[PDB]
Amino acid sequence: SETERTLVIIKPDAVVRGLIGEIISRFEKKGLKIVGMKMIWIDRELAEKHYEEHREKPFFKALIDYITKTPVVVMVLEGRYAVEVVRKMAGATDPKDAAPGTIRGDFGLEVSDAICNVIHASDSKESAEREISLFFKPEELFEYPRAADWFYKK
Amino acid sequence: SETERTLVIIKPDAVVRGLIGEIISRFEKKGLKIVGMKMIWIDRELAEKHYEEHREKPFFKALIDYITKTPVVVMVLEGRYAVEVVRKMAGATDPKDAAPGTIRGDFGLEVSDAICNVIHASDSKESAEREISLFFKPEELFEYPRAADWFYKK
Amino acid sequence: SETERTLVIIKPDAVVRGLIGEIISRFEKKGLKIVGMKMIWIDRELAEKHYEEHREKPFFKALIDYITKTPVVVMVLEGRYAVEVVRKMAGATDPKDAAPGTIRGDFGLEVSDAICNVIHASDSKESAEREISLFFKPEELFEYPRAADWFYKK
Amino acid sequence: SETERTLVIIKPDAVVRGLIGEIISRFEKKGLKIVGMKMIWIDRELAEKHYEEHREKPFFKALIDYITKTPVVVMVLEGRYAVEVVRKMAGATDPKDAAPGTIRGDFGLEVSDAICNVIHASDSKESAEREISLFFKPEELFEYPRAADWFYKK
Amino acid sequence: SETERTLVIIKPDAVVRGLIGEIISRFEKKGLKIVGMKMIWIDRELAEKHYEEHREKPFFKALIDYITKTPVVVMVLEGRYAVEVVRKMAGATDPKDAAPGTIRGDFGLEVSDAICNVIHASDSKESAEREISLFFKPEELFEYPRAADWFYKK
Amino acid sequence: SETERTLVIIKPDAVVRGLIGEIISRFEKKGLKIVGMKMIWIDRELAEKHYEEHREKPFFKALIDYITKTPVVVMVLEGRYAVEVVRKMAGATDPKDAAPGTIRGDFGLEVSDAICNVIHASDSKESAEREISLFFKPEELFEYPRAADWFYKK
Ligand SMILES: Nc1ncnc2c1ncn2[C@@H]1O[C@H](COP(=O)(O)O)[C@@H](O)[C@H]1O
Ligand SMILES: Nc1ncnc2c1ncn2[C@@H]1O[C@H](COP(=O)(O)O)[C@@H](O)[C@H]1O
Ligand SMILES: Nc1ncnc2c1ncn2[C@@H]1O[C@H](COP(=O)(O)O)[C@@H](O)[C@H]1O
Ligand SMILES: Nc1ncnc2c1ncn2[C@@H]1O[C@H](COP(=O)(O)O)[C@@H](O)[C@H]1O
Ligand SMILES: Nc1ncnc2c1ncn2[C@@H]1O[C@H](COP(=O)(O)O)[C@@H](O)[C@H]1O
Ligand SMILES: Nc1ncnc2c1ncn2[C@@H]1O[C@H](COP(=O)(O)O)[C@@H](O)[C@H]1O
Ligand SMILES: [Cl-]
Ligand SMILES: [Cl-]
Ligand SMILES: [Cl-]
Ligand SMILES: [Cl-]
Ligand SMILES: [Cl-]
Ligand SMILES: [Cl-]
Repeated sequence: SETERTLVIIKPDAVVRGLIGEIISRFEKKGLKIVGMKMIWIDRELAEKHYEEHREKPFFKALIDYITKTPVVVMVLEGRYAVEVVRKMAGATDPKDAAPGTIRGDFGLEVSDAICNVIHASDSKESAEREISLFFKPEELFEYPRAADWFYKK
Repeated sequence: SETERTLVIIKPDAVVRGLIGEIISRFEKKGLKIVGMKMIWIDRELAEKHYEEHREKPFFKALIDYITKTPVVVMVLEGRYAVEVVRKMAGATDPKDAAPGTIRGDFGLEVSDAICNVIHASDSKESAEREISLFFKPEELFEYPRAADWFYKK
Repeated sequence: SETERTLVIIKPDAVVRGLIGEIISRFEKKGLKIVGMKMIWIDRELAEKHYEEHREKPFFKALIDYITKTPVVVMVLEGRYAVEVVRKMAGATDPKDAAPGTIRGDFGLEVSDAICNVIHASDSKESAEREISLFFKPEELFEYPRAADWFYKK
Repeated sequence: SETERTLVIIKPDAVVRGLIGEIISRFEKKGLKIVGMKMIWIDRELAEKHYEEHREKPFFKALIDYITKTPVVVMVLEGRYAVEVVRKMAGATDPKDAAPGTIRGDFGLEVSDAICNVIHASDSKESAEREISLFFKPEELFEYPRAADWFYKK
Repeated sequence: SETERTLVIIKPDAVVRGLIGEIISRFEKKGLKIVGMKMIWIDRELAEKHYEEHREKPFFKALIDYITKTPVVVMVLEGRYAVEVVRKMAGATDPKDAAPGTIRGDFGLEVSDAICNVIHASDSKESAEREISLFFKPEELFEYPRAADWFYKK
Repeated sequence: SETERTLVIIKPDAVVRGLIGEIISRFEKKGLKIVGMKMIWIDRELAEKHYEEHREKPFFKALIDYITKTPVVVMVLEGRYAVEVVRKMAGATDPKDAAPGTIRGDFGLEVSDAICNVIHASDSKESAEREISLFFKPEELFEYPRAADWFYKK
């Protein structure tokens, strides 16, 4: 199947700036389905598991400080090629390089000790599966119809 | 303190229509703070507890069918006189009577066996406290700063 | 049935100002269905038939000049109590008196010899039936499903 | 002259999802002029004439089923280099590959047996002339001033 | 003439929250013309002159502290019955009482020692003339055409 | 420091079309800070100083006629790598070539004797310093906190 699930984290900078709704709307308007979502305040150990691949990189600690600064909204988006699509929608890692039209391109720019970039998006299907399991239990993910689902029945 | 918390449920009709983000944005833009939020699928037992006061009213069964139709997003909003303010933003119970500019006035109209009206908003501080405790555990509610909080320091 | 059809004319001032899309979106977002629509350039004869009830009123000539100034978009909206709902969304006849949130309240203000007010909305089911028949042939009106129609199945 | 006319079809997926207004607004905001527009329900024979160049391609029938699934809105846009400009605004054929900011990039993703992609846009001046004639009679196209036309007088 | 000019001050809370553009857009969309505008940082002397009528009221000191907290944007709007129209668009003095759809109703809520309410709007033609002369020199106010001005030629 | 200041001119075509607010909002939403702004009607000599680098180019006079056609809004934006960022946000010089998502890509297209392109953005730090000094005195530029500034403290 082409339908995939990916993890998105609306980071502290977006939450603090009141951009939760605007970000979610971009995904809904694209046709992506929110199958799981919740506001949580990530603890350092959970944050380090999420970013375990960067544990030896210079920006690691600053990244942990940043992602755990305030509560965030973690959500699982489902849809055709969702992983690559959401990555495209997010834009370049550093918002200053992100193209206008992308989430980081339109909303991000300023940085702290960390490169604040509005949201996190799984980089691959493998990472998505791992990340989703880190933040969500199966009972927190749902299968339900969005309004236009019937239109695409093959 | 004038600051209070109220419960909002983004109902199945809003979730199915992809209006989660637009609704959240209206609250964020107003200055209200999201201190708790999660997508859940309410079962009949939980639904009947939430609407226990209407247990004997005619529209009860249809109301339970409606609120449990698909997952919903339950969220807690915090702010100055949040309870009455959110009710004002919501608009008339039946969307056809809701004024343009309100959530129900701009997004609602069509009904099923139930009067589908986009969101639920606690009708009082007493109801808010009861409803918040019904859907959220204390650890799921947070105290953190929104960008402009410092501006209002009294 | 509570479902009805009403006629809306996006007037010359709205067409010239590039507000066709924004007006249509307000109706779509409300849940109303566009069952007919076309851009036409009304001539004096057709205009006088549409406004036949004002044939003797003072503002008649200026009203005809206004509605025939440039092409307009005539459209038929279908929905629960569509006639009164659309009138409510339109706002006060003179835009200066229209409430913020309404179409006239948000988009209208300036006037010519005529009280330019962005759109026309049938004032009753009787007027709607007459107006729809004046601008549309039966084959130009359609019955089809909007995405969320299934949700409201009674 | 650099002024051209191109044909746009707001496809069934966009109509069903209630995106007619949002799409039209993008063209109006760009400065393009709507010189013709109407909601019609395309018949199979007309659809096959429109897509005659793909009659021998594997996806042909699915394309006909898709474009005739529900009514659509056909419109003619006029403006400087309108053909190439509207094509750029539409984005990649498959919405998953379309850049954020484009119509397909922001609104499309899910597919049926056909690659549902929100709108159709003439691919060349030659195709535009042919397509416009297929859906519109000369009496349905208009020459009138948009608000800012005077500003660009050379 | 029904045309008049009124003074609007986009207050510190709106500037700090990044709402300058959204506020200006509401006036532009209504059809009002910006004939003067500038970002300035009001000192106590200028602030007290502007609010001279409240010199003896209880909230005076806090009001001066508020309006001089950060730079503001002062602007002059011109249009049909602009004074009362802008007051209508602004909404109730205390944002919690302001109706959804109005500027204060959609953007304001939280308060400091002062009733932060997003913008200031002249309360009468007499006040407008005084306020405009206080903040602007004649050479900073312009007479020019907005795109659709020609449409309203009487 | 990475923080820079750049000059933006909302050109006559944007002012006439009522796009001042929408343009400003894009900068505010990106996180850029407006440290100076005012509506002025540029005189030919000032315009020629601003565009002194093009004095010998064929389109020079038409450019002067265009930039001095009606009042404009000049503003100084401050932020991380502001010069290159604002240039990216503006898009290609000729709006027809500008990517959807950029200011010129979304709002520009039509041209007069001059290539009307909505806004001007300094092309380099050197040009920015020179251009800012041409339109602003030091007393017209301010240092103040935007809501989220504290979040990025390093
Ligand atoms: N230099 C950096 N500073 C702060 N965070 C970073 C930096 N580089 C990468 N990150 C974080 O790691 C994520 C993935 O980066 P990458 O795997 O290189 O695409 C980025 O989206 C940020 O969340
Ligand atoms: N008359 C009614 N008919 C159907 N549903 C209703 C009615 N009144 C209230 N409800 C439902 O119960 C909710 C709360 O009503 P209330 O107790 O008046 O605040 C409404 O938002 C609807 O979801
Ligand atoms: N007093 C008036 N002055 C000028 N035009 C009017 C007036 N009343 C109504 N109209 C025009 O006639 C339309 C329908 O009016 P009504 O019959 O009151 O629904 C209004 O939307 C205007 O286009
Ligand atoms: N694989 C496909 N499935 C469904 N429709 C397609 C497909 N390929 C092309 N189309 C349709 O044909 C149009 C033109 O495609 P093309 O000429 O290759 O740019 C597309 O915009 C669709 O409307
Ligand atoms: N009761 C009040 N408490 C605090 N501030 C007020 C009050 N009334 C008015 N103000 C401030 O003075 C401004 C003008 O008030 P007004 O004279 O009623 O038009 C209001 O917009 C507030 O900025
Ligand atoms: N052909 C042209 N016609 C009108 N204005 C132009 C033209 N070329 C350049 N300009 C103006 O000069 C600015 C800078 O152009 P450039 O330095 O080539 O990037 C453009 O953004 C316009 O403001
Ligand atoms: Cl990018
Ligand atoms: Cl209401
Ligand atoms: Cl009204
Ligand atoms: Cl693309
Ligand atoms: Cl109000
Ligand atoms: Cl570009």
